[PDB]
Formats: sequence, C-alpha cells, structure tokens
Amino acid sequence: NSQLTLRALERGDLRFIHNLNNNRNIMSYWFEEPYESFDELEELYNKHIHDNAERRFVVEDAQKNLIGLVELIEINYIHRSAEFQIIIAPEHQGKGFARTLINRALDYSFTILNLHKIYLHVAVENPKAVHLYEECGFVEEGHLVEEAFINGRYQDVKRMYILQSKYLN
Amino acid sequence: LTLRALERGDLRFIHNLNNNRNIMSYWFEEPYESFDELEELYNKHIHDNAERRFVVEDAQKNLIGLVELIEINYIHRSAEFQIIIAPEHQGKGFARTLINRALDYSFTILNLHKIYLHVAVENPKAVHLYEECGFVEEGHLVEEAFINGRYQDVKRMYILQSKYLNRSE
Amino acid sequence: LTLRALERGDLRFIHNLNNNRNIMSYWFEEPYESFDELEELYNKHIHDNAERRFVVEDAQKNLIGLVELIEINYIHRSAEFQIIIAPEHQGKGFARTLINRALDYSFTILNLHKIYLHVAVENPKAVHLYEECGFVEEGHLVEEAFINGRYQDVKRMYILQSKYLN
Amino acid sequence: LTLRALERGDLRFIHNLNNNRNIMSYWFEEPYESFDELEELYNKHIHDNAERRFVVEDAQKNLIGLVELIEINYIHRSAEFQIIIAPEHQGKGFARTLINRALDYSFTILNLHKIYLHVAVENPKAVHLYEECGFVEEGHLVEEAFINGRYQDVKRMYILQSKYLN
Amino acid sequence: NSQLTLRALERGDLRFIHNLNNNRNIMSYWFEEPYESFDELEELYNKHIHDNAERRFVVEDAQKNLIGLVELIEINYIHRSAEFQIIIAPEHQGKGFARTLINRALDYSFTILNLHKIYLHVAVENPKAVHLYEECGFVEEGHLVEEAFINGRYQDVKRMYILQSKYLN
Amino acid sequence: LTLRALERGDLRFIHNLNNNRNIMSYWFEEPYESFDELEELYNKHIHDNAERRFVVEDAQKNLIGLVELIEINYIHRSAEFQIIIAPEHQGKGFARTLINRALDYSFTILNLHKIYLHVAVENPKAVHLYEECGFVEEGHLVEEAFINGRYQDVKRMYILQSKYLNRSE
Amino acid sequence: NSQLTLRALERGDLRFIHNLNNNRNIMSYWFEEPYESFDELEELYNKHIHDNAERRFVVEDAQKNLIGLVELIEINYIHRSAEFQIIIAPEHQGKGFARTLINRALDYSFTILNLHKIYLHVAVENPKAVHLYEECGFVEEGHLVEEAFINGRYQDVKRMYILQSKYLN
Amino acid sequence: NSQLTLRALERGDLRFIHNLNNNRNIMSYWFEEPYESFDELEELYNKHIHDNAERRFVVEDAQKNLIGLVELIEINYIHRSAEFQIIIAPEHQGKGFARTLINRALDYSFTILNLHKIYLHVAVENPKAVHLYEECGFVEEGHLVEEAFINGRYQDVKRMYILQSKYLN
Amino acid sequence: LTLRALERGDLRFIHNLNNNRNIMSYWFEEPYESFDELEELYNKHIHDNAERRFVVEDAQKNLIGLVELIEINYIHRSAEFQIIIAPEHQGKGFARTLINRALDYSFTILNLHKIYLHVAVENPKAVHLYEECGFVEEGHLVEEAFINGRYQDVKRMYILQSKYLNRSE
Amino acid sequence: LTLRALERGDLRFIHNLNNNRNIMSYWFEEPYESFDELEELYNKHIHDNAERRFVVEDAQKNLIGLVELIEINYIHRSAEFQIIIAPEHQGKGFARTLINRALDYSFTILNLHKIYLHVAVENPKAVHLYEECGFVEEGHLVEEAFINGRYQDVKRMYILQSKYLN
Amino acid sequence: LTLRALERGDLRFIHNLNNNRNIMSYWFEEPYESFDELEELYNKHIHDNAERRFVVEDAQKNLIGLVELIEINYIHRSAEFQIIIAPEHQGKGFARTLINRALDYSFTILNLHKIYLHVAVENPKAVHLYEECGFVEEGHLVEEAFINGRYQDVKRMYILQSKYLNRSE
Amino acid sequence: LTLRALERGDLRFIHNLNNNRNIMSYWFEEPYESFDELEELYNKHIHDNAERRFVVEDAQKNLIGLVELIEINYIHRSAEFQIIIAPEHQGKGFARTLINRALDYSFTILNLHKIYLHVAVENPKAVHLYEECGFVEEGHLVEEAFINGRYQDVKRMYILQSKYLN
Repeated sequence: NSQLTLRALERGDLRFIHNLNNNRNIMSYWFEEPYESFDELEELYNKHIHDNAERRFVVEDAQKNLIGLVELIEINYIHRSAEFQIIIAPEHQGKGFARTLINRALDYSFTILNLHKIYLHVAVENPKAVHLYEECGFVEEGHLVEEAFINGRYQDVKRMYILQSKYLN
Repeated sequence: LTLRALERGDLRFIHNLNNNRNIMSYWFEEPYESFDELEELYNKHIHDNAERRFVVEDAQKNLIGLVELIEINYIHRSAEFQIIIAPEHQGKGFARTLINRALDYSFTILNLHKIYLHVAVENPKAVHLYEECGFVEEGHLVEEAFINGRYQDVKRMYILQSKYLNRSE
Repeated sequence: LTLRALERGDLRFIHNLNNNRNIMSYWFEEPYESFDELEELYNKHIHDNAERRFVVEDAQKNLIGLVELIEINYIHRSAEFQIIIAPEHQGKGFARTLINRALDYSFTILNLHKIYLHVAVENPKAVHLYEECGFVEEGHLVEEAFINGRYQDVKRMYILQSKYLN
Repeated sequence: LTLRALERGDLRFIHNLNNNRNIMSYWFEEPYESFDELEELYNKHIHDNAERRFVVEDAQKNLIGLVELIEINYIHRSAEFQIIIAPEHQGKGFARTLINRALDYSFTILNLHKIYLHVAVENPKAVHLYEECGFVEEGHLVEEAFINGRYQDVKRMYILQSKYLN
Repeated sequence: NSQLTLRALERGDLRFIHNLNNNRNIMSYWFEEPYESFDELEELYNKHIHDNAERRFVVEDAQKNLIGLVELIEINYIHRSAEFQIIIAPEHQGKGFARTLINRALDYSFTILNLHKIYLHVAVENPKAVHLYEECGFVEEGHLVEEAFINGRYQDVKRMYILQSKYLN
Repeated sequence: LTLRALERGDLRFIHNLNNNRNIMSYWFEEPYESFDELEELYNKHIHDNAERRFVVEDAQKNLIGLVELIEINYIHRSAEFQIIIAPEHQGKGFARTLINRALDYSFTILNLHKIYLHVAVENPKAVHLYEECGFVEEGHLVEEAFINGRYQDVKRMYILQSKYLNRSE
Repeated sequence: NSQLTLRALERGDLRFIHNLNNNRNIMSYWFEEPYESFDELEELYNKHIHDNAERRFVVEDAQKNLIGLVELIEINYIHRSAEFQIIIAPEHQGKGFARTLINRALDYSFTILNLHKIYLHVAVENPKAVHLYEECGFVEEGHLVEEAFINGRYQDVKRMYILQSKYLN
Repeated sequence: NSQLTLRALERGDLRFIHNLNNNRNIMSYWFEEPYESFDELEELYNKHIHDNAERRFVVEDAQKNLIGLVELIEINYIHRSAEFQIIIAPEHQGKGFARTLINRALDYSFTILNLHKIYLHVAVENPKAVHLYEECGFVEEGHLVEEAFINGRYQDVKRMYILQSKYLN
Repeated sequence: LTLRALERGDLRFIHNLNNNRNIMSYWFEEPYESFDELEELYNKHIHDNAERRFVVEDAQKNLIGLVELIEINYIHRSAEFQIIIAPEHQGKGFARTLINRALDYSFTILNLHKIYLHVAVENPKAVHLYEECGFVEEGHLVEEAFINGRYQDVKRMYILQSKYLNRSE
Repeated sequence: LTLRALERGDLRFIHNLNNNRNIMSYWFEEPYESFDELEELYNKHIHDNAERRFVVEDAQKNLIGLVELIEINYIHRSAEFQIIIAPEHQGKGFARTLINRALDYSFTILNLHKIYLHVAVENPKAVHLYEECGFVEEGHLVEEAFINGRYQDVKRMYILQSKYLN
Repeated sequence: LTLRALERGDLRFIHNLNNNRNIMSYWFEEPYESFDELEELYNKHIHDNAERRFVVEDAQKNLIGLVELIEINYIHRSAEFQIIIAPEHQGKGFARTLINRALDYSFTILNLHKIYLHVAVENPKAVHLYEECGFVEEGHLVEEAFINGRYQDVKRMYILQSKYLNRSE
Repeated sequence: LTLRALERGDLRFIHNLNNNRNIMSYWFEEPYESFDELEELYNKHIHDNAERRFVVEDAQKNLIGLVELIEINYIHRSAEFQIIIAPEHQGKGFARTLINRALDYSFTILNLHKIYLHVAVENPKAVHLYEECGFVEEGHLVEEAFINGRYQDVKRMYILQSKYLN
C-alpha cells in the first residue's frame, strides 16, 4: 500500500480509462461530456487539456502496474469545493488499496489546492462502500432520492462530505 | 402573469436583480459582475441548452421576476430550479404561481423526471414556501456556501415528475 | 390568400405562433424558445434546403398562418408537411385552400413523390379535414409524442404526387 | 458475442458492410460512398449524440455485424434501430441476441422510452424475427423507399421501455 | 427602344430580381444556387460578388423605369461560351423591347468579352419565342427531350445558338 | 468487373487517364493539369455531391477504367455521363457493361430521371456504341468545343429512366 | 461617506479611467498591458472582458458623482491573494472618502470572493498614506528597494498586507 | 528531339526549378512573387497551386533526363494572351532542343487553351536568340528601352510576338 | 488643381468614369463592373502597394479626373501610367498638368526609374499629347487589345527618370 | 500647450500634416497615403509599443502639432524622435517647449537612455534649434534620403538621459 | 557547465523537476501538472518574452538544472529569479555558479536594473546561499504561500545591476 | 567559397553562430534565443523581403559563415550589412571575398544605392578591413549599444553603388 504512487494523467493513460469503463453500465463523462469510444475520449481530452474544473491522477505501484484512478470534478475555487471519485481496476478492488488512495486524494486536495470541502456520491445499495468512507472520515449530508438511473431504474445516492479542518487536525 | 423566454433586451433586468443579492452571479457556470460581461456570455451561450430562463411580466408588460433551470441533463432528466422575484413585487404572493408554472414546463414540455433546488438554512420562509409547493428535503449540505464572511449550510429540496402530475388522481 | 417565402422580418410572427402551442419548437431539427435563438438559427440554416416555409397573408397583407416542409429528402423525394393558422383566423375555413397550394408547390416545382404529416389522435377534426383534402392514413404511431405530461398516439397520413397530378 | 463502441479503425468494416446493399448509405443524415468521405464525416460528427453505433465481434474478435441507433431524440426519448450482419454470419441465428442487447443499452443506460425500426414489406422473415423479439407493427408506410427502380412499402415496428423492463 | 440602357447589377437591384420571379413557377437560381426569399438571394449575391461565371445587367429606360433583366451564365473563357437569358417585366413584355435587348446582350458578349458562341434554351411550347430568336439570328442546335420539369410535367426545350462571326458580319 | 467509389489513392489513375486525352481536364468545373492540383481540389470537393465517380477494376484489382456523373441536379433529376477506359483495356468489350452498370446506379439508386452525355462528331464509333446501349441523339451542338486547333461539333445523346427500367416488360 | 456606492465597471466608465490617469506620471496598465489613449484602453477592455485576474469597481455618491475607483489585481484563487489599489478623483481626495472605500474593498474581498490576504504598495515618500493604511488595519511586510521608476528616478515602495482573520474579527 | 516530352509541373520538380536559377544573376519569380531559397519557392507553389495566370511544363527525354522548362505567364483569357519563356539546362543548351520546345509550347497555347497572341522578351545583346525566335515565326513588336536591370546596368529587351493564325496555317 | 490619394468615398467617381469607356475595367488585375464589386476589391487591396491612384479636384472640390500607377515594381523601379479625365472637363487643357504632376510623384517620391503607358493607335490625339510631355514610343504591340469587336494595335510609350529631372540643366 | 495621447479621431489631423511634406509617410515602418489606409494601419498597430505619438493642442484645443517616438527599443533603451508643427503655428516659437516635454516623457516615464533624430543638412535652422535644446551631432549620413529627385545628406543628433536628468 | 536556451525537447526534464517539489507548477502564470499540459502551453507561449528559461548541462550533455526569469518587465527593468537543481547534482556546489551566470545574463544582456527572488523561511540554507551571492532581504511576506496544509511566510531578496557590475571596482 | 540562399535546414547553423556572441539575437527585428523560437519566426517571415541572408560554404560544403542584409528599404534603396564567420575559419582571410560578393548581390541584382553597417569602436581591426573593402565612416554613434554591462560607441560606415560600379 505504501508503495502506491499517484501521477498526473497523460494522453497515454486514456486507454486505461477506456478499459476501466467496461462493464460498468453507466455513461462515462469527461468534463461533463459523454463518451463511449476511445476516439471520442481522446478528442475531449485534447479539448479540455487546459480546463481547471477537473483533475485526475493515475494510481500505480512499484512495478508500475495500473492500479486505479483518482478523479476530482466540479472544482470551484470561490467556494473551494470538489467532487471526489475513485475507480480501482477489478483485479485490485479487493486488496485494500482504496483506503490509502482516499487519503492520498484528500491529501492533495487539502494540502496543495487548499480546498475547503470534499464531497462524494455513493449508491445507497452499497452500504459496505458507505461504511468504508465513514471509517475514512466522511459523513452523510444528503440522501438524494432517485438521483441516478442505474441498470434500468432510478436509484438513490448518498452524498457524504468532509472538511479541510478535520483532515488537517 | 405571463412567462416569456428571455431575450437579450431583458439582460439589464437580470443584472438589476443581481444587485441586491450581494452574491457571485453566474451564467452557464461562468462568473460575471458587469452588465457587459453578462451580455457577452449571453451571446456565447445563446445556443447552449444546458440552461433555460424565463422572465415573467404582468398583463401590461411589468417585469416581475425570473425563473431559471440550470444543470439540465437530458440523460438523467434532472435540473436545478431557482427563482428571483424583484424586491418591488416580492411579497405580493406571486412566488408559488411562478414555481408551479416552472415545474409545469419542466415536467410536461421537457419531460424531466426530477427537479431540485437549493436554499440557505437561514431563510426558513423560503424553505416552507417550497415545501408548500411539493418540494421535500433530500439533503442538508454542511458549509456548502460562503455567505457574508462565513461558511453556511444549504438545504437541497426536490420534487418528482410523478408526484407533480399524478398526486391529484 | 397569398403565400410568400419566409423572410427574416417574419421571424417575429413565427415566435408569436409558437407562443401558445405548449410544445418545444424546432428549427432544422434544433430546439429554440427565444426570438434571438431563432434569428441565429435562421441565419445558420438560411441556405439549407432540407426545409422550406411559406407565410400566407391576406389581400391586406395581414398574416394569417404558416406552412412548412421539413425532412425534405430529394433522393426518395419525400417531405413532412405542417400547417399552423393564427387563432384569429383559425375557423374561417381557409385551411383547405392552404393545404392544396402547399401540395401544389411540392408536386409542381420541387418534383416530390410523397408528402406525409402527423396529426394527434385526440383531434379527429383535423384528421377529417386532411382526409377530405386527399390524405390517407398510413400509420398509427403508438406513444410517439409527449403532450401535456402524457405520451399520446399520432396518426401519420400521406399523399402521393400521382393522386394530386393525374 | 460482444458489442463495442465504434472506433475510427472500424470505419473500414462499415464501408465493407455497405459494399453490397444497393442503397445509398448515410452518416448522420448525410450521404456518402467512399471510405474517405465516411472518415471525414465521422470526424465531423464524432461528438454528435444524435446517433450511436456498436460493433459486435466474436470471442476471437472477428467482426460479425453492426447495430445502430439514429434519430435519437432525448426530449421524446425515442430512437430508430437498425442492425446489419455480415453475409458470412447472417444465418448463424445470432440476430436475436444482438437485437436484445441493443434494446438493453437503449432502455437501461440512455433511458429511452420508445424504439422503432423500418423493415421492407417484401422481406417477411425479418418482420417475424423482429416480432418474436418484442416488436409490434405500428405503421405501413406506402411507397416510402425507392428500391431497385421501384417505390416499395415499409413496415414501421416499435417497442416500449415498459414491455422490455417490467 | 433606342432610349433603353443596360447597367451592371447592384445590390439595390436584388428587389427587382425578386419581384420578377413572382408567379413564374420555376425555381430561381443564383450562380447555380437555389433561392426563394429575398434574404437568401442577398446572401448568395454577397458570396458570389467576385465570381466570373455569370454577369447580369438591369434594363432601364430614359426615366429609369425598371424594364427587365439580361443574364449571362455558364460563362467559360476557354471554350468562349455563355448561356443567355432575358426577363422582361410583365408590364413591358408586349412593347417590343425584347429584340433590342437581345442585340444589346449579343453586342456585349461578342464585342467586349469576345466570346465565340452564345446559346439559349426555349420551351418547345412557346413557338412565338422561338421564331423571335430566329428572326434575331439564332438557330436550333438541339431538341432536349424532357429536360425541364415545368408546371408539374417534364417538357422539352429547344437549344438555339449563334456564333460571333455572323453577328460581327 | 466490379465498380468502387473513387478513393484518394485512385487519383493517380485519373491523372494517367488524362495524359492521352490531350484535353483540358476538370474537377467539379475547375481546371487542373498536375497531380497535385487534382489532389487538392479532391480534398476541397470531397463532400460536394454535384459529381460522383466510380473506378472499375478486374476481379484481382486490375484498374480498368472510370465512370463519371457530373452536373447532378436532384431537383430536375438529371446528370451528365462520361466514361474513360484505359488504353490497355480499351478494345476488350468492357465499355457497354460499364455503361449499363452506370445507368443502373443512376436510375435505381439516385432515382434520376434523365442521363445525357456528349461525344465528338469525329468519333462515330462512340456514337454507335452509346446508341446500341439505349442513348438517342437530342442535339448537334455546332462548334461547341475547340479540339486540336479547330472548333468542332458535339453530339448530345440521352436516355430516360422509364425506358431503361420498363422497356423489357 | 455612508452614501457612497460601489458598482461593477462598465464600458461607459472607461472615460473616467482615462481622466484619472491624467497628470499622474506613471504608465497605466490594464491586465498587465500598457496603454495611454482612450482607444487602446477600450480595446484591452474588450479583450479581457472575461478575465478573472482583476476586478474593478467605480465609486459614486448619492447623486452619482464619480468619486474614485477600486482595483483588485493579481488575483490568485489557489493562494487566495490580490493586490489592492484605490484612486480618488482630485476633487474628492481631501474629503475623507478613502477610509470608507478601503473598508468597502476589504469587505468585498474577504466576504464574497473569500480571499486570504490583501496586499498593497505605497511610495515610501508618502508617509501620510502609509499611516492611513496602518490605521485601517494594514501593516508593513516589505520595503522594496528601487522597485518603481517614478518621475525620473528609482524609488522604494512599502508592501503592506492584512489577512482575512483580523478583518472578520 | 522527337523523343522529348512535356509534363505538368509537380511539387517534386521544384528542386529542378531551383537548380536552373543558379548562376543566372536575375531575381526569380513565382506568380510575380520573388524567391531565392527552395523553401520560399515551395511555399509560393502551395499558395498558387490553384491560380490560372501561369502554367509550367517540365521537359524530359526518353530516359527522363530533365532537359528544361516551359513557362507561360501573364495569361489573360479575355484578351487571350500569354508571355512565353523557356529555360534549358546548361548541359542541354547547345543540342538544338530549343526549336522543338518552342513549337511544343506554341502547340499547347494555340491548340488547347486557344490563345490569340504569344509574346516574349529577349535581351537585345543576344541577337542569336532573337534570330532563333524569328526563324521559329516570331517577329519584333517593341524595343523596350532600359526595361530590365541585368548584371548591374539597365538594358533594353526586344518584345516579339506571334498570332494563332500563322501557327495554325 | 490639387491631387489627393483616393479614398473609399471616391469609388463612385471611378465607376462613373468607367461608364463611358465601354472597356473591361480592372482593380489590381481583377475585373469588375458593378460599384459593389469595386468597393469589395478596394477593401481587399487597401494595403496592396502594387498600384496607387490619385483623384484630382478643383480648388473648391470639383473632382476632375484620375491618375493611376499600376504594375509598380520596386526592384526594376518601373510602373504603368494611365489617366482618365471626366468627359465634363475633358478638353479644358488639364491633361498635361496632371501628367507632369504624376511623373513628378513617380520620379521624386517613389524614386522610380521608368514610366511607360499604353494608348490605342486609333487615337493619335493622345499619342501626340504624351509625346509633347516627354514620352517616346518603344513598341507597337500588334493586335494587343480587342476593342469593339476587333483586335487592334497598341502603342507603348515611355519616359525615364533621368530625362524628366535633368533635361533642363 | 498640452500633449495628449493620439486617438483615432486625430488620424484626420495626421493625414493633413502629411498633406504638404513631399515625402512618403509611414506608420510603424509601413507606407500609406490615404486616410483609409492609415486608419486600418492604426487599428492594426494600436497595441504595438514600438512607437508612441502625442498630439499637442492649445488651451482652446486647437491642434498645433505632433510629436512621435519610433524605433523604440526597450533593450538598448533608445528611440528616434520626430516633431511636426502645423504651418499655421510654425514660427510661433513653440517648437522648443514641445521638444523638451517629449524628452521628458522619454526619460521620466519610459526610462530610456538615448534619443536620436534625423534632420536634413540643407535646413541648418532646425539643426541649431535642436542643438540649443540639448542635442549634439553624432553622424553625417551621406546620401541617406532621396528628397526632390536627389539624394541628400542627413545629420543624426542624439541626447542622453544623463544630460537631461542630473 | 554550459547554459542553453530551453528547447521543446527539454520539457520532460522540467516535468521531472516538478515531481519532487510537490507544489503547483506554473508556465507563464498558468497552472499545469501533466507533461502534455506543459507541452501545449509551451507551444502557446513560445513567442512570449515575459519569461525566459535556460537549461544547464555538463560538458558532455548531462542536464544538471534550470534557471528561470519570470515577471520580466522591460519598462521597470525587473524580473523574478528562480533556480532548481536536480536532486542528483543538488549538493555538488553548482548552485552559486548558475546564479552568477544567471545574474550576468540579466544585467549584461537584457540590461535589467533589479532582480528579486522568493524563498521559504523554513529553508535557511537557501537564504544564506543567495545572501552569499549578493542578494539582500527586502521583504518578509507573512502567510504568502500555502505549503503542506499551512500558510507560511516567504522572504523576498533582491540584487541590483549597479552592485553586481561595479562592486569590485 | 560559394554563397547560397538560407534554407530551413541551415537554421541550426544560425543558432550555433549565435551560441557565443554575448548579445541578443534578432530575426526581422524580433528577439529569440532557442532554435524553436527561431524556426517559428523564420516560417513567419519566410516571405518578408525586408531581410535576406546567404550561407557561405566551402567547396566541400563545410559551412564557413553567414552574410545578412537587414532594414532593406526599396524606396530609398538602402540596407544594413552584417557578416559573421565561424570561429573555426575566422582568421583564414576569407572575410574580404565575402564582403565583396555581398555588395555585388546588393548592387547588381537588387539594385540598391547605399549599404551601411555598424562596427564596435573597440575593434579597430574590423574597421580597417571594412575600410580596405571600400567602406568609409559616416557616423560615430555615442553609447548606441549595451555590451558587457556598459554602453559603447559604434561606428557606422557606408558604401554607395557608384563606387562599386563605375
């Protein structure tokens, strides 16, 4: 876990992004723009190469095996907020990397960019994921009713947050 | 009461409404403060369908207020609702009528499934007004906004298409 | 009654016709609501030949209604027809004379083979008028349009160049 | 069989599928014939969401066919469906499993209400297969398509999100 | 007739072009581009302001009454050819202006631009117009079968020509 | 025999065909003489539907000739036909087969009503070849082209959709 | 003083900006771009209409007499900093407006944009201006040696600051 | 001589153009644009790829040895004129190719493009070149005094011409 | 008499001058016939220094004529001269004065070495007028222009800088 | 007398000053003659800092003359100076007060080290005035300018920031 | 030791240097984190002279570090200095040599008058290093930067052109 | 020795000549330092005729030096001259033969009247060589160049087309 490294996303890593969106049954977005094919993603990356609303970091190990991804979106510098998301490759989902990657993301958000609040969304029907984030410091602030259409049915999603104060202290 | 799509001529009425608010005003997720800044971003997003705004005026062309629909996603069929009545006609009882006619357009024309909005916790008069129109609280965002030199909480209330169109049946 | 090619000055009348229809208005398969959005869309598609619109006006030049041809396909030689008469002169019985001249332009100048249209099921009076003008049903599209918070069926009627020109 | 988002490298397979169809091919309602014209049209509409195409391939990744969604309207939540299987694997009975997955993507992710398609009248075998997949006729378009020097009728069949998702 | 004058077509004259195409029941073209409304014509004129494939001259009298129009299209300088057309306002069609305007057009084509051949097209069912051109020097060179779709039916058109040699001698 | 839409790679084969002609070659009514001039105008009119060209090749990719459809008007439903067989396979009897397959595409796919072509009067072998395929003379254009230092006449022959599809019925 | 109002800068106010830069003997900048004439300023305003690095507010009284100007430049949202400047018309310089305009600017910076630190620069040879700012809450943090070339000689400038904490408490 | 062939100028031939302008001590032009380096020529060729005012043909033999160049400039299709020029490589200047290349150029000008007059310019101090052209059919029409600045001194140049009539008869 | 650089407002006066000529008028080697065609090409070549034109007017703003310098080459230091006096003031004896003042600008400001012009052989009055001003015939171009349906000859006369500035010394 | 930054409205006065000079006028090292050519060149170089021009006007705002700085180099900190007074107020002795204020702007705000200028040899009165203002000759350029059909010599005079600011 | 202007090929070496810093890196006042983001902003500001950077390498092309000059104002003749030596050659004593050669370029080539820099107060080793090279403290910016989750102070040191070039005289 | 028009491939040699000069290098009056900045500036001014540069190379094609003409004015017919020889072949005495051919191109093809140049005062050996080639001083520019932290004087020498062509 300590060997894991985070690196700024490069064009070469777009293939890894495409592979991770396979068999997830949810439309993928790139700066709030839908995409499906590798070519559509590559164009959207070239377009938003300069945008500051989102940042992404690839997660690798010592031997540079692509572990997962860390995304920050809806980044606002006036209110100092950002939506956090994390995607771990299926082959590494059950190895406990998630917790460390969550602290790595909070570290980058609250120590460098100096953001005030980090919020995230979790499906209500994955309580193990909710409890994980709670053990990491997050806490619920909303229960969005029928917010996401997942697998052919509207579903609720928990919005949980954590402030810069608690993480730094 | 009559609702009309916003024309470029009504932009000044929007700027005037933003004078008393004392909050950072946005136009398609882009900050603005001068009337000229607004007019240019209006010419830029005249075709963008991510947001739609309607100005309401009396029978004889007395502009009363404004209703806005932002963060419009036609895949999730959602949108954020907001309304601002001029201080002149603020307490004449026009609010609820504009709200219902806004939700009517969202649920009968655009065929949207969910409509949410945000209100500061320090103004319970608005919280009860929307709750009287069918909105229900789905979140209590902690320290979401920075108002007058302090971080404050925000209530997120919602209303669904099914309820608005089938409740009296 | 006289039909005239749609000009930029008539876009105001278009915006008024869409004032009380309770359905999203399109311009070359692109939505719009405000007069400014329409004016820009017109200047964008001013040369696109996939759609053609004529304004019908009285002898005094008082605008009466509108006739539109959309989805114009010159390979299969077909196009969709739509007609909107102002509420002021809706029941003056002018509708038929407008439908005929429209079909005349379609089958005499543009040289199109088929002309279809869509009419709501819950408005049988329009179905009869169209039928009496020469149209015949060819489809009962199920839940094709979302009107007033509920999907509704729509009848698709057609008319060939042969029946109008013998 | 596995469906994959259409890439630029697959445009060659598209041009081969259109090789022996005897009808003009379109890309976002724009005609084309050569592989160069198609490649430019794709780069032009690479971000347009009005159409979506998936390539179906074997376990060995041998391309088998194509499934397309066109006329995608997110307001009325509808789209037209089309499927083309290569002649090599036309009669292997895979057609049904392709139609279902397509409807699955339409009604599970994009959240569309209706899906319609058009099939020639003189090919009843396709009408039966579509019917057995869940489709039901809603229109008999008269002389809607010009095939082999003669206008021919076309049946329009539909299927709602309700029947597929209960 | 001798008082008639020909002038290069200006933007202001586009209204006269539009008025002449009323009740002619044939699609109007501007540099092989279809148009119907005044605005569509004005745009096409601005576009082809510089093109050399076609020239047009307005026909006026002493008191500047708009008499008609003289068009040269499909102008090719390698083969030295051009298709001639003439449109006279309905109020002046039966006053004998046509003959002089035909000589004026031939004069400009064979004396200035120095073209070799001028051809034109006439409906087979207007023999009075054919005989007119023959009396002016033209002669048939083709009987195009079902070349034009006029008033709801394909119709034949006579193609008649005349060379620079005969006009100059 | 197999007809294929012309790709950019076949442009050299077109230039080679224009070597023996000794006539000004055009591309969408634009003159060209160098292979590079052709390639640039090809990139310019790749989307223009006013003309369509097909290259025919043997069973094992031996490019034989070319068939062209120019002046395509989808309102009048007309088009000018032309065919050029390489000097290698010139007298192998492939012409009539390419002609019929060209008219078949024009009358069954594009749904055109009339197809005309042009041939020099000084090559009666071509005049009889087309006449054997259904074409009929509709015009004898006098001094229409300038060939080898002299003005020559040109025959315009035509064939209709009705005849091509209904004659053997 | 209490009647003074601050308004977002509009294009019409550019004339007031030009008048204030008269007889100040220092090159004027607009988003770090030099200018002298009214036309050069107007162009630079149109260019940076959308930039977020600087904001400016016109200062008016009850009767809308142009009092002065309030400028925020070098605005950085990551470090939350901004350089403050104030220009009062010569006819209003000795009426005590400065103090209130300083609090108005700090109010907008620390209560809306939520910035952490506001710094400014003062000529060392204007101690009355330095003492003013100190009485307003500022304090020196640097004595830049020969930083500005004023009136034909390099001169030192005091850099004084104040944090959001003290102003809000 | 009979084996010589003329080919339309291609981009690959621009190196031959550059080599021929070596040690000629006169500024080279490309569509009335000066150039010296290979890169400047290549850009000007890409620019005027489509211009019709000039045409150029490379002269090769049976074994494709680059013999010379044939240039037509100032081509006007209204007056039907063109300035002719010919450049033979130094290794082939004294082999009698000039005469045949002159007839080849006249053949292309008077038989294909159908031009009326071909004029050329010759230095007065090269009478052998003047007599050559006279033997080819040209004749003097002007003695331009101090028209060209050659090798550090203004010099006269003979303008000689020939019409399409004499060449064709 | 006073010469003034041509402004856009004088373009109509140029078009009027081209009415009586009955010859193809050009603007930077580009044909034009309508006033709008002229105005657009004027906006296109406002910066082109290949040609320069001056309008002359009386003491009280009575526009008399025009003098033009075209084909200006600053390497060879040459230019073609032409002058057109309105038919109103045609025979008032102003020509020679405008000519000398044109050559004065060419030889004293632009520092040109040679000035040539062209005149039809069928107007000896102009030939003698220029010859009286210092011009000398250097060429008799045979069938250079096509005037009123016939090819005619043109005289090219010239005058040198040395003569114009040193002859009376 | 008051100097003001050159505006677009003053371009007319510029064109009048060049009316009777008998020499080609330049704008940012680009020739021009007509007011339209100048107006476009100004809009092109409105942000170029290589040149700066001030209009001097009376108390009544009657334009008197012009002062220009060209070839402005901020690395070597130098610039060429030129002054043109209208013929109406040429001999009113205002020239000196204009030269000084110009040098003041060059050496007090822009922080330039050297300022040079060029004056014809055949006009010694201007050479004296410049000399009396602080300038000193540094070059006798031989046949550098072509004036009235003959190359003429030009004197280049200079002045440093040190002599003006002690 | 040899200093060289930075080429596009050296951009990767810059990104590597920014890995160990753990601070937001900028390029012409624009944030970046990915190598591709850097490369695009490099192509954008290749002409911008507001900043200049030099890469230093050993005698045999061993890239050691980088020296940067930003906020270059040629009117005030100032600039901010910064240097980053790779961790490999960090403590080899190369720093002072690169500093002096940077100030030499700033004071002898660009002819700048003042050079300032910034250093964190929590690294006195750098403060003394610059002080040993001639830099003197002119400011102690309080809570200027946000480093590792806390606001920290920054020292601004400066050195003048006169001192660097005249002190040993 | 042979002079050749400067190509894009020679820009590398240009960047090497500027490697050890200790002064800012310009390209069409625009500063640059890196090879990438120079390559873009060349493509920008590849057609500008205000400057012309020739590369001089040996018989073996080993690059020896460079000759440049800048500030080319075709109205007054003048231009500034500069020559740079690589340190490898600086003292081989080739300098004179290069200066002559340059002046030959200026006065034989471009038809220019005057050619001036600038040489530092503290390098009298170059002043003598230029003088022996035909140049004559016409100006002693005072503190015109900032070299090695100190303003230095520069001599401006000239040569007319008449003296070179009699």
